[PDB]
Amino acid sequence: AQNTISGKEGRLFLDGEEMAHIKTFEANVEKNKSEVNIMGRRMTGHKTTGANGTGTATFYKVTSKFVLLMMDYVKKGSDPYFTLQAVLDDQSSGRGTERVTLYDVNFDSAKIASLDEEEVPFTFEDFDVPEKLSDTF
Amino acid sequence: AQNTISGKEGRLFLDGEEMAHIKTFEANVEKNKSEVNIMGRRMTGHKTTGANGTGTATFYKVTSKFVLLMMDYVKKGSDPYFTLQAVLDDQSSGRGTERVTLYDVNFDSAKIASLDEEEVPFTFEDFDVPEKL
Repeated sequence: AQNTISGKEGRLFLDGEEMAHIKTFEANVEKNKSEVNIMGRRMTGHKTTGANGTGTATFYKVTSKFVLLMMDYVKKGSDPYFTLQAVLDDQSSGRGTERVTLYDVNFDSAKIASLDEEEVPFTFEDFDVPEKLSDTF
Repeated sequence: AQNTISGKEGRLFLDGEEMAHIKTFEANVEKNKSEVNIMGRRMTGHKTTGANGTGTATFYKVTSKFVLLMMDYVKKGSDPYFTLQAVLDDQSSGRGTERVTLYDVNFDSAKIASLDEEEVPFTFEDFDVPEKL
């Protein structure tokens, strides 16, 4: 419901290579079973490496390279783990503006090769808000 | 992916009572396991009572009655099964324009009481395109 999380303009890196300037994206930390407030205490706190969840996001541009890359992946019939590192867009501004990373976000290869709708599903295995941003500006 | 389904202006009935003029809605027949083309042959054909799936939809207006009704439901901690009967919006127009019903669509009570975002989730247990229009 409101246990959501989203951020403006971001980039996802496959083991180091930037591979898509992904725009608006919005995830959802899953609130499952015995765990009071998973999200609350991850943005601000030490907790289980949980923060696993589902989500959706739309890409801005698509590099041929990337597509072809993804193809070689779906060929081997596997889905890779990219790391999506964007800019948080919480308007509440409980603080200011920090970077959000989504460890192990993961889409269906094919679904990506098909990029050339735009809202693609994906499932990160952990989320994070490590640093603030453009200090003093 | 494209195994989607959606329809313009619709209405969901709880055992006979209309309870929300739900606008745009968009479901997703789940393609699971041993089952070639589930959807394809349900719109046009006899098949398993499957066509179970997940989806999303946004409501147009919300009757206080309904909200309060839903509240009495979440009270008893249960989620009721509504029948969403809308008008199909397939632009391809393989035929024309038919009604689409979503047997046993079901949202989270609370989620609905909270109506007074708008895209609410729900999980029908079967879909259908019975008549034209």
